[PDB]
Amino acid sequence: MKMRKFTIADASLERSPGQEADISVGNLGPITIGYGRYAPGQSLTETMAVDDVMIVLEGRLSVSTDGETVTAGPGEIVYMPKGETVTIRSHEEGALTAYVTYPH
Amino acid sequence: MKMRKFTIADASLERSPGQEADISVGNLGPITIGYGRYAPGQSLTETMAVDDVMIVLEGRLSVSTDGETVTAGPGEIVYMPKGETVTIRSHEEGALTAYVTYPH
Repeated sequence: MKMRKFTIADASLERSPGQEADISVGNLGPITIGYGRYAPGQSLTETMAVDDVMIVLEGRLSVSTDGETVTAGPGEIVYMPKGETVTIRSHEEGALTAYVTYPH
Repeated sequence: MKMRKFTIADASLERSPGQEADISVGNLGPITIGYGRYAPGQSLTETMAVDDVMIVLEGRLSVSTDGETVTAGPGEIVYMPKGETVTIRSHEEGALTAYVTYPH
């Protein structure tokens, strides 16, 4: 309804130490905006609950599904569709991301 | 349906010299992914045809609607809803963006 600005500070990531955070900052549905943070050398595998358009801001991720792996560095986007099982691996400098999720 | 990666190179921006490009790189609807490029010191005003979630990658934009202005630098997101009239102003180093649009 109204213009809105978001920044990574809205994710208060210092409150959630650990190997990985993905925290929503807005619901625009719901179409949700968030930011993520991956510690160096972290791998996890998840079946996507929702369609996710992720952009790497800093560092680097590899994303794998089926028989196919891509790597995403700063400015690069990976679309991860609902129901696909993906492995996300952060590299030696970790990663920061932004993302948008949406429903069917 | 399948995982996909996009990068700013997919927008072939060298083909579109000028003061501003916003070029789609994928349709995921349609939910569309794109990248933008603004020359230094460029202002334009548009009524949004679609809801647009924009992230600044490099440089800086100011975005104004109604009585309110925000500025977005690298990593910062501006949501611009359908039907709102927005003025986008790029600063002295121009700007690069990524964005996602979607319909009602």
